Amino acid sequence: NTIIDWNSCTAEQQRQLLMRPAISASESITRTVNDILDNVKARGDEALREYSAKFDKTTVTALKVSAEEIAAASERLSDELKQAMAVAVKNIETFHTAQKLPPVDVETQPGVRCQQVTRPVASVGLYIPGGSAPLFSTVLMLATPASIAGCKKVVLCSPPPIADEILYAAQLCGVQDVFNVGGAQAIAALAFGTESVPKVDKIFGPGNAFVTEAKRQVSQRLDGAAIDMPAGPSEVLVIADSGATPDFVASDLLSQAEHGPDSQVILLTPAADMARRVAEAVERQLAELPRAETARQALNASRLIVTKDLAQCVEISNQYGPEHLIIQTRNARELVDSITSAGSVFLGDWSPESAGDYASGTNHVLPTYGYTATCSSLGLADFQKRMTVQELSKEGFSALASTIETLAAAERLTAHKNAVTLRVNALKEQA
Amino acid sequence: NTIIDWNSCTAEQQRQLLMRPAISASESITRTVNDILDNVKARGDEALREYSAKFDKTTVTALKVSAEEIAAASERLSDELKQAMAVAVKNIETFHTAQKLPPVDVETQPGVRCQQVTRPVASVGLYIPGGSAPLFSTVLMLATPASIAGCKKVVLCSPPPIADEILYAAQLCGVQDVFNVGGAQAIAALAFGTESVPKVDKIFGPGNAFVTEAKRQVSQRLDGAAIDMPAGPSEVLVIADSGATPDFVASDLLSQAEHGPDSQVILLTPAADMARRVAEAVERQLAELPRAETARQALNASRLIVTKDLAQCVEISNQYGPEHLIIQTRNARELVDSITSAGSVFLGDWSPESAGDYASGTNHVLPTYGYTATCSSLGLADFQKRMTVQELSKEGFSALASTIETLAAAERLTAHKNAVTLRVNALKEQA
Repeated sequence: NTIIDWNSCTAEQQRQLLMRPAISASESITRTVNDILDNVKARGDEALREYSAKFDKTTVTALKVSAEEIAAASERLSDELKQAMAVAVKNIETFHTAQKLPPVDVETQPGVRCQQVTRPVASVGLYIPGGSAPLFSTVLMLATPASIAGCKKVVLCSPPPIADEILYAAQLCGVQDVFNVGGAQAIAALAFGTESVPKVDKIFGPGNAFVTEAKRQVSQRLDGAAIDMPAGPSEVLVIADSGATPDFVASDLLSQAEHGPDSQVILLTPAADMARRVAEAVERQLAELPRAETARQALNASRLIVTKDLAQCVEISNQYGPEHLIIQTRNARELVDSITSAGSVFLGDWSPESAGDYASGTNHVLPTYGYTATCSSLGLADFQKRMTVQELSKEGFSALASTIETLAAAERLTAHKNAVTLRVNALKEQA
Repeated sequence: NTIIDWNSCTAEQQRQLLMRPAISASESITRTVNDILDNVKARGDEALREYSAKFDKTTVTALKVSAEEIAAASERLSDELKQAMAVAVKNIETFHTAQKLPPVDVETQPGVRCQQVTRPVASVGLYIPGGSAPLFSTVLMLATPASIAGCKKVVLCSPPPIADEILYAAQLCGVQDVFNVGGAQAIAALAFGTESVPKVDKIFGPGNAFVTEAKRQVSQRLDGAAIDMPAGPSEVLVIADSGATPDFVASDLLSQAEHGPDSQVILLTPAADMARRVAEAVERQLAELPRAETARQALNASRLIVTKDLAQCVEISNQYGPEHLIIQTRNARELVDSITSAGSVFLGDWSPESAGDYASGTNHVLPTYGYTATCSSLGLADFQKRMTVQELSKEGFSALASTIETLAAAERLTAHKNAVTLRVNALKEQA
């Protein structure tokens, strides 16, 4: 609860206020993660079961959860929960289906036909964390687009025992195989494959430090697999004007704060009275949270910044590029065209972060830690690839032949040039 | 050494024929490059000039190429060459402009508006190698989509002295700044920024072992920059049936072979007679190449494979996922629907690889070394980001509230749930 007046700040203080946590990729975390990966690649299920005996100690037998276990889990859930997941899946499906790239098919010049088509990533592995609270919503976010893309194989790993909600979500979204393996070992299992877990082309979904280091390592190994995106501390940046409701602002700052102790929570507002009221609201609301140590920790790094005007709020946000940008201003919609970097944007007073995290239809797997500079929100595109196709007719080729010969010759690529000459001469003979 | 009959091979030999040689990198190069990157970030232009002094005959002075130097270079080029580059850029521009994503704007349910909009990557840097032969075509392939995407800053680095062709291509495509810096130092200057070189968000363009290692390193450093794609040996796979012309097939195999000594060159054909005729044509054409040493080297790893039929050719190619796929068969277009993995596909007798490398309009920067499994041909998308936006109206929020509360409660994310309750209660108070 200490308001920062942006324009009273020296230039240095301003730079420091927008910095992100320095990375602490423990050489021990990298060492442990590397031994885990090598071990899993070298010994498969044997190594997996060993880690099962140590960590979380659940003594796994069959890595694959059976259809019977999934059916039993599904029967235990309430109809209220099942129906809410269905609303969410429907909206997530609607939004992601609308992302299908329309056909690209054009003749750049007569007889020179260029196309861009799409093909699904053949095999994808989804990761879901464990813990006492089940993060089943991520299953909906990952499995739905994979399904829409037409991915042939879709599997999922989560630390055992896997919660009923996660099993039901997986079945609901067509996940084919669910495996009792978590952490770095799960990522290694998906990247290299084992006797039970298939080697997949791409791995999706965030996790703890070990999971993050694992996804990092396998993405760089030739014998590994591609990953959806780099990771880092999560972030929320709320822009609030004088007409905002302090409790609504506070509720979103706390929604982000409970995500993890390293979460970055930032408010930008042109009114000191708004910052003060939000600070008070945050304090009152925090007092009502039962599991609040995580949020309390994240709030230690929060910044409630008073700017001189809305223009400065936009300028600061664009420089930062927040994972989640929440615009609680009376002209939110009008500001969208000016936002140049953010993972997901929430507009107005009735678009809580919670709406996007669970059921509006947008994806909650987003770039953070500054990766918004070049990465996008997870979407259909991440489960597919663009393939180029071209066909030149005799006429098209003939019209472009001299141009190609000239360019190849200037680059001194003789074989490239001769590929054209051979064809030009064959066409002359047949004319 | 000559013709491989696929079905005569053992299952193990078949798997080996589709493998890619694996080579990573020497500790020596990794060290050398890490030191260059650290020195450039720490000491800027001073470090760049020190590097230049050690390698160039004449130490670099102005790091930025002047408008005058660019103008003098343009004046020396022939009208023929300038006209050829204009045709190429026009076609590249047409195909890439056709890749613009249409608007994604949908109400998943009444009052719940979700959109996906695009924003450009703000600053991009392009790297172009030097050498005796000017590889200026890559400038057209990179700078054109950057312009279409609306990237605010587009700069280029190339080892001095930079050939007139590269300078003209840069100016033609709107590159703002061109810098006299090459190798790993250039990659570091773009990734970190120096007094003269702007720090860019993403770096495009392939290069030698040092450039490749520098791109790998900066892509993994939080203080670095993103890169277009991982690198590796290039590849061509031609599927040819009995109606193909041996010299045309051979010309495309040699076009790829001259790209580099590590290029993978593969022919799949149902006809042993075709394979023999192609092998002979390759030998005869190779003899006419001025500087055939690189092509000869790549050809030692070539595989001319005879299959049972075209369906088997498709099965093999799909398992491999070639960078470039050339289909010289009667019904080439019909086979495309069954192709599941390939960077760029060329159809029929008049679609030489050279056409796509230079002027049909498709991009020649493509995934290889197996990255076709999840990566796409470079396109407009690589110069931009997808950003999602959502706005719920009072009505839309009210209709979705219970669903969000249910899901948040099930995940035990109390703040996420309270964010909803606070708004529901505010609305009741209002009416």
